[PDB]
Amino acid sequence: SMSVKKPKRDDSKDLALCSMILTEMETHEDAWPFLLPVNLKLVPGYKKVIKKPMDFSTIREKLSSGQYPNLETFALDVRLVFDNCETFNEDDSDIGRAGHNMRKYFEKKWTDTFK
Repeated sequence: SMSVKKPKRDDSKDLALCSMILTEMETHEDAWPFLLPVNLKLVPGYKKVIKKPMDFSTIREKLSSGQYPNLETFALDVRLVFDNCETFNEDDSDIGRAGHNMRKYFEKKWTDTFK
């Protein structure tokens, strides 16, 4: 509360460490459904159904330009990418399985780097 603060967690490396995680996600062999924004002209149904599209290139640009206020807003966009994928793709599809694999990969890196 006013003039009463918990001890200061060092966040000075968070930007660099989120960048490194994002690099590892970008280079995973199952990243291909997620590298670029879904083409809303060529994929029927996407625009209406997926209210907040997100992809790794968009996260990379947001990260590089100071549009994440803290590491939690960064994790929320990564998770959005996989939540969108599960909303639109059957579990038993190449893209559906890709999304589950990447979400697992992310969550481990996130826990190991920050928890």
